[PDB]
Amino acid sequence: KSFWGALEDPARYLVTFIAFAQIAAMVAQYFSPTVKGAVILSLVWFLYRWKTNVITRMLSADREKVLTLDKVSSVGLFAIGLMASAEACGVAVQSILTVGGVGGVATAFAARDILGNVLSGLSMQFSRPFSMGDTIKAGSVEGQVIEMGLTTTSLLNAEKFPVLVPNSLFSSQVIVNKSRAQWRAIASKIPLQIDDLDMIPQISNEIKEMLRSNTKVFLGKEAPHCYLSRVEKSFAELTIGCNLIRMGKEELYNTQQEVLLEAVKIIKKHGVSLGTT
Amino acid sequence: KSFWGALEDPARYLVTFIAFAQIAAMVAQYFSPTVKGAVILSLVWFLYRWKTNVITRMLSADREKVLTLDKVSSVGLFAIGLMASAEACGVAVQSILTVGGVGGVATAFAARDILGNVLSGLSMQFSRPFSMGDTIKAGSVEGQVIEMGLTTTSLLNAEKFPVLVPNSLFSSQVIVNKSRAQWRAIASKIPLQIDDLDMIPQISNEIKEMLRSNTKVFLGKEAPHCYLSRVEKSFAELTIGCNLIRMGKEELYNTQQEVLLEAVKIIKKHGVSLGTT
Amino acid sequence: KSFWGALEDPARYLVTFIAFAQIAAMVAQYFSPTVKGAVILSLVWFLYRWKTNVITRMLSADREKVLTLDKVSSVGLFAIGLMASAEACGVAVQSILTVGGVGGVATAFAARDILGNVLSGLSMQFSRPFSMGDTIKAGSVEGQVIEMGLTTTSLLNAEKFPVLVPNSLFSSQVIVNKSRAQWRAIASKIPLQIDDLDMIPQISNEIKEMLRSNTKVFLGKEAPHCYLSRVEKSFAELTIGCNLIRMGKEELYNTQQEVLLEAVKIIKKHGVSLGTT
Amino acid sequence: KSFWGALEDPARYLVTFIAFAQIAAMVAQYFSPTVKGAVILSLVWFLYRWKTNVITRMLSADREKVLTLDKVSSVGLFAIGLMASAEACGVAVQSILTVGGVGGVATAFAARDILGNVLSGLSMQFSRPFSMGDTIKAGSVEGQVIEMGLTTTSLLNAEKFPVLVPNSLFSSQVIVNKSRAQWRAIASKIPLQIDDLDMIPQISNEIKEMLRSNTKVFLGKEAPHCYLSRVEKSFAELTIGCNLIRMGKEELYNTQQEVLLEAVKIIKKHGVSLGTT
Amino acid sequence: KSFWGALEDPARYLVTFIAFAQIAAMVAQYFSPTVKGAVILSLVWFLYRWKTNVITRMLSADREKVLTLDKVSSVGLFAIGLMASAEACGVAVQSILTVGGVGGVATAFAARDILGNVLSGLSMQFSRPFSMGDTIKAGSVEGQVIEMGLTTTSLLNAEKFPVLVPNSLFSSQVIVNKSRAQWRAIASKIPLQIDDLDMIPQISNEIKEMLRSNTKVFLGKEAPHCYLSRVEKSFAELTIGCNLIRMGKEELYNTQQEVLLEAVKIIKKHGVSLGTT
Amino acid sequence: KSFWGALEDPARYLVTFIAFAQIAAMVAQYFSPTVKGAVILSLVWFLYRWKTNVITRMLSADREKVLTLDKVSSVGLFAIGLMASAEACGVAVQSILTVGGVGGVATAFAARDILGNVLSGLSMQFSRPFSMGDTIKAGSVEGQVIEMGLTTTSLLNAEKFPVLVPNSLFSSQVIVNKSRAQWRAIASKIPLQIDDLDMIPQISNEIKEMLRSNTKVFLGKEAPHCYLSRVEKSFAELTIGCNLIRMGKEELYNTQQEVLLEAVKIIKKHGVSLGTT
Amino acid sequence: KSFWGALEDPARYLVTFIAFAQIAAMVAQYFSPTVKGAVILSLVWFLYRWKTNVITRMLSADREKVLTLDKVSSVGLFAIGLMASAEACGVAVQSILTVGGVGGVATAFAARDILGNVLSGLSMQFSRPFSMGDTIKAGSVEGQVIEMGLTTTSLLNAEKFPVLVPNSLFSSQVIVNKSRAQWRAIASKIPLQIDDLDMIPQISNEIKEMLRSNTKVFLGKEAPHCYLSRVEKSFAELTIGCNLIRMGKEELYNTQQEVLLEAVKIIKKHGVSLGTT
Repeated sequence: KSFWGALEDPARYLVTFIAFAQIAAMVAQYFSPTVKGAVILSLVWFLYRWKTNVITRMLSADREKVLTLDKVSSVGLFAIGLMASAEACGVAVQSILTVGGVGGVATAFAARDILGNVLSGLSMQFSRPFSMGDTIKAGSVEGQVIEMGLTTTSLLNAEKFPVLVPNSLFSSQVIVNKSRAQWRAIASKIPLQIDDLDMIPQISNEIKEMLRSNTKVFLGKEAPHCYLSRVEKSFAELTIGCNLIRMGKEELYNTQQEVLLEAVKIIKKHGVSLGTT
Repeated sequence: KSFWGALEDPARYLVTFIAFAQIAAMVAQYFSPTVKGAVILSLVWFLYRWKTNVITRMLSADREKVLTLDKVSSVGLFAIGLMASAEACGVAVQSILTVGGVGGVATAFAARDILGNVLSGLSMQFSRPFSMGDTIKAGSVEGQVIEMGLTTTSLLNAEKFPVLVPNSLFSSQVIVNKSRAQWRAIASKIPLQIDDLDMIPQISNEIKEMLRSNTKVFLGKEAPHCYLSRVEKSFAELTIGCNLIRMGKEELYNTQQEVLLEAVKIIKKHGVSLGTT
Repeated sequence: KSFWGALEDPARYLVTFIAFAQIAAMVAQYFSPTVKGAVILSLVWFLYRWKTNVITRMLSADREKVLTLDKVSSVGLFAIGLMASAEACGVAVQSILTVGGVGGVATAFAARDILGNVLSGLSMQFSRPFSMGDTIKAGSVEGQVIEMGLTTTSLLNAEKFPVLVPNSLFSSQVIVNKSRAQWRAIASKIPLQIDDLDMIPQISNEIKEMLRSNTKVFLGKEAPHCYLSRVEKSFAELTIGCNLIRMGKEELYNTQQEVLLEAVKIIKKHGVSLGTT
Repeated sequence: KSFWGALEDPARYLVTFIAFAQIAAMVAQYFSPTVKGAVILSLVWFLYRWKTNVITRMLSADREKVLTLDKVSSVGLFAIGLMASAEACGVAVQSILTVGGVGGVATAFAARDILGNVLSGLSMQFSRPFSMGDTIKAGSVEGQVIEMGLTTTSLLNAEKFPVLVPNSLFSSQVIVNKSRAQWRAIASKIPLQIDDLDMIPQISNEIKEMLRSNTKVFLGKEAPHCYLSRVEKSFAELTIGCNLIRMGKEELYNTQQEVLLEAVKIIKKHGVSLGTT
Repeated sequence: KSFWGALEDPARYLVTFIAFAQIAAMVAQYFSPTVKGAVILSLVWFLYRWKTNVITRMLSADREKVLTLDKVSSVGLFAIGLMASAEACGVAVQSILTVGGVGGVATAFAARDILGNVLSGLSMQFSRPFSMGDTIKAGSVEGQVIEMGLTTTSLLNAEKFPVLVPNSLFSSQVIVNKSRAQWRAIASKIPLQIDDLDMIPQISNEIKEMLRSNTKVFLGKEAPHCYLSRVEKSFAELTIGCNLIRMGKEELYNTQQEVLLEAVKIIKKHGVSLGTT
Repeated sequence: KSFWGALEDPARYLVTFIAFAQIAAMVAQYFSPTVKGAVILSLVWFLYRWKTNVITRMLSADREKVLTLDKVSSVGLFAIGLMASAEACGVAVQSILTVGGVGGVATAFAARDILGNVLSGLSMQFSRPFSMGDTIKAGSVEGQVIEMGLTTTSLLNAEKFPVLVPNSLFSSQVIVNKSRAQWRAIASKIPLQIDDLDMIPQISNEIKEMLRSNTKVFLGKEAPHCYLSRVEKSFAELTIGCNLIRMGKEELYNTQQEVLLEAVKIIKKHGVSLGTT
Repeated sequence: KSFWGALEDPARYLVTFIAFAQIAAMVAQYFSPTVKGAVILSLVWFLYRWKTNVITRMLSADREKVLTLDKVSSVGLFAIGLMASAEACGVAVQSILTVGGVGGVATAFAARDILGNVLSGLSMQFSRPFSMGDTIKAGSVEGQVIEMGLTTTSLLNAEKFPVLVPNSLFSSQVIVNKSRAQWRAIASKIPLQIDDLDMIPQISNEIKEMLRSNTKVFLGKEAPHCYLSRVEKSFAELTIGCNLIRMGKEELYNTQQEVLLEAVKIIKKHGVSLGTT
């Protein structure tokens, strides 16, 4: 019915048997082998009893999980029970133990991925690299964290599909956390159709001025830049860039578009025109 | 005929032999080695009997599977039977045990893929990453789940061919579940042939308005966007995007086409024309 | 001459020697070491006899295979015979056993590919992923199965060359079976030179109608689609697709060509013309 | 309450039990097995006591970390306690020890990544390859170091997102330290539309002169170069380059732009014009 | 001088020593250790004698191979001789045996490639994937087999250079045998400049007729095909293909050219012209 | 204070204890276990003393390195001290030894990279592949050697940044030494716009003559070449090349430019003009 | 001074000590442990003496190599000496042996590359794949062999830089030997601007005739070919090829240029002109 009975039946059987053997030998002397064999067989029987009542108990309340557990647990204890009494009796100890050992690391290397996922899940619960809702990018996958488990994490990628990442990928690869950034950084390239480069400096400086007198820019770490990155026949390329304050994602788009339009306005104000890549 | 006879013949032979040896020694004292050898040889014979009857029993009802099982099982017990009585007799114990051990992990590393498939099949029956009929994408393969087994899953890919994926690929790679998405997300790029960028803001805003007053859009998480992503000589590129409600797959196509046509309509309404990439 | 003599010579020699030793000790007491050494050396001699007669017997009936087997078997039993009597005599047991053990897993890791091929061949005879004549695609190779063995499969690829695939590639990679498909799926893209997109809907719908009133289409799972996938200056791209009934391979080509011609006919009927990618 | 009680309860119980057993045997002789079993069980109980009070003590002051530690520590000592008394009692020693050993290296190979991160963190604290604030580039990631830990380093990449690099990537890959450079090096390519190559030498030499009479160049290691790298129909390509003094990052941009403009000025002074790639 | 003397000197020394020790102990009792030490040292000396005589014998007839063999064999027996008498004497048995064991698998993993080549050479002599003169393609290499060895195969590639392929590449990769094909297969694509697609069917059918009334085609498995694979503005693409009978390599070229010219003739007969990709 | 005291305190304690035990047993006989336990515990205490004195001594003179060493050394000896007295006392020997062994190779495989770096550093100090100042190229990295250590080498790459290469990359990859070359080799391709190929031979020969009558060419190994590599409509491509004497890096550029200009001069002298790729 | 003294001091000390102990026990009986400890410590001292004398002897004649050897040898014998007397004394045998064993395979896997290089160097001295001066191509590297060692080979690549290839790359990759070819093979493609393909056969045949009546062609294996590989609007592509006799490298260039010019001559003789790819 419970653990109490599952113990008190084998315990009483074992005490009965050893008390029998004691007065079977006192009034040919293999008390130790028989007693050890009885102890081994009795608790093999006891955990069989305990296993059955446990997986009968939660079947008395996620169902195929329970018999998957039942069958896996039955195989496991069949294995150990066979090993243990083969060792208690003394018949073919090293042979059966060698078979069991090679089966064990067969299973132990075949299960390196499940174990990797579990151990990496624990390591992640220690050093939290992200939390629920953060937009992360792990190697090839990218999205919003929607579920954190022990063997897998669940993301929502750019097409708004739920992705399932095994947790052993967060220990061998870098993780980008797009939700902990304190300032953003934009950079673009504008092509110019220009032959009188004598006004590339002026334009450049003016654009930088525009980027410094613009709200939503961050002048704390790096200054806005706009330099000539390559030149060609009636062609030039300006590389613009700056840092922006911590903003949302529609405001980032609006700021990018606004900076681009103001830069093109400054460019066309000096009589220059855009080029063609 | 059954397990009963397959046990009662070797058991009676063994009891006969040990009872013979007892009065062969009472009225030179190697009772233990001979008794252990008899026990080992008798149950080697007993499982041979049990194996033969079991694979004769289901041959008396998927046939080449049965003798594949028969031959594999015969090799396995030949191996263990040889190890066990070489150990019971005492002749060349460590030599034969070392040979058997190196053969065992030869086989145990050669079989890492079959074991990986089986263990990953079990791990998947615990943490269900998909179910029958879901459209998944695992690494390089993509399709509808049509069969779930213990060592392989079966998909139906985009050309409507049945693919057979070994289950050890669902533990080391990410799984995209295209059937559990609750809202979709579309994004496109429209090129414009425009020289007066002074009307890029207006157009943009109007398009966003259109995307918000459109049924089948989802205004719960992110707002529709339409920003200028790059500019060029009489050329510009608008990046449009939005989220859509949970819809089928022909309605997704219809909505994409409709959004694209309405956007081009708004663009041409402002006197702008499409560009050429 | 046979197994009978190959056993009855060493067996009689061994019985003679042990009977000699018994009355050599009865009328200095190392009966066990000498008897075990005699047993080990006698059956080493017996399997040497058995090996020679077996590979002389099938040489008395695929010939270089036989002496390859002869030499490999001679090396193997030289190894085990050396290990076993070094252990029976008692001279340098652990040294020679360690040498033999490191040689054994040297050989056991060097032979991981042959063992992988054999074990995967067996695993495939259990879970049949294809049969003789099927057109499969395994990773990088594609063709018709023309031979199925235990360590290799033989295909006939697209240039009609016989390919030889090691069977360990069918356990780590996905297998596409192009001969078990129950319906096909075609998809194409048509470019249009169009400036009045006001007739992209009509055209689209008409094409879909054509794809539904066409025999050899399969309306069981997905409906035919034809949507606008991208637009450009006097340019548009229609993505067409449908499912087809289970048909041959020349009928698939004919149906593709027919669908394409009918679609272009519908397109040109509305005054539109094809574009240029 | 503390370590003192957690030791003095099991120590007094053990001393009581051994003193009982001594006069239980003096006035059947298995003093050693029972005493060793008592010692093993007593300190198993003692560290259980010590573990509970330690993880109750820092729960009496970063909380889910504490019970993660509690559960992991409970599993670990359950394992060792089971192994140790199975060995003290003598029941199924080698079987349980083999099970524990295969579980141990299952866990020891599954945890190769966490251990790699920790050991590489230590190795890095010995041979410091960078310090806080340096701009490094490790394999595929690049940014400013913002945090140095034992299992992970934290960078700030080019988009100003915090990246989390596992420390086992700094032992197998090269590390570029962009903050310890003592002089910079710029190089560019200018295309020329020229048919009279008789003035390619002159131009070249003049440009080099310009690069040597420019402040912010470093004439310590290599001389400025400007050579003809390939020629074509009315086309040529000059490859320019030089070293610059240790400067900031906006001054590097300004110097690049200035050198490029001066070079194009020299080129157009000789009646040559820029070409088109 | 020979094996006879190389045995009869150590054998007589050993018999002399054991006969001395017997009457040294009969008229302090460590007969077994000294006798085992003498046996070990004597045959260590005997194989040293045998090794020297053998590699002096074939030096008395490919010379640097002989002393490479001499030095390697001297190192090997120095190793085993040291292990064996350290074990015979009894001084530091487990220490020296552990050193020797870690050296052994250091060497046994360092030599995985040579062993792989040898074992794969044997596996190939069993399942012959090609023979001398066949034109094979193994992974990245392609050519005519000009030599088959035990650790390497020799090919003659397309530039007519001798390539040396390690035999461990024929067990992990697919092998294409271009000399066992029984029929060939050609396929080409012809672009058409056509606006009246109403004659794409006719042309197609006519071409197929041509491919069936052509000798050197194989109508046993698949029928000749010619279908429209994609269409464009005044552009179309016909995909032609057929099977050819088993022919040489200049006849294959001639047949390809002939089929192509006849197809273009049929195309231009219907007033169509070739297009431009 | 020093090693002398750190030894003479535990040595005197141990001698005192063994002298006590001797007359505690002479006037119950477990002299060996207690004496071995005392010896083990005493030198565990002695190296603890020695370790503390050593890492206190160099803290009395690169500081965080010292306590990193202190903590690592404390963990290591805690481990060995626990193993050694668990083995001396006799309580749970095999259990604790198995735990320690699986921890040991966990650490021994986790530290394969640090050990690889150290061993490869030693191997490099034996077979010197480069020296300080040489310009090497190892796999993906290239630059001037500026520091050679035991676990890492330091380079200065093309952008003049200090790179840090782990020394285990110089044992698995090829190393190009650009500072030990004794002659250089240049090669270029010139396109020609030519329709009368009847003067391709002449031009070619003339160019080769020019390359042989040029100082700074090396006529020791290979002769200068200039051949027609491919032809096209009013287009041809000459492939030129030669060897140059051992020269600097600005002289190499000057020689390349000079050879190119002289070749174009010869080409235009024959009425030919350059083509357009 | 030499090996004689380095042996005769420890040998005389050991004989003195054992002779002392014999009459210390004859007139408490631990002769075996003390004698074995003395033997172990004495030869530990003897090889220390021998090591110092040897690396002092070649320091009395490539110097940093000598102390690198000295320190490595001192560490190694410190290790073995510690293991051996810990085993001779009997204090913490299995603990120290386990530590030494895990250190040993840590070192034995960390040194897999050096051992791979050495073993592959030996394997190459057996099966010589090239010799000094041959032009080989191993995987990604190509050049003339200028030095052959035991752990590395030295090449001279196409830029005439000395490359250093680890010898473990010649056992896992294919080796192309460009110096053992007995005939060469050239192949080119000529584009034609042709609309009347009725003269593609004639031209083709004529070209083949030219290739057969040309000296320096090899008509032993394959015949010269020239076939139409693809056609297009006023465009065609002829694929030409043949085998050439064994010639140098400037004669190969001359023959290529000559064949190309003669082919273009034949082409233009038939009124055809070259096309434009």
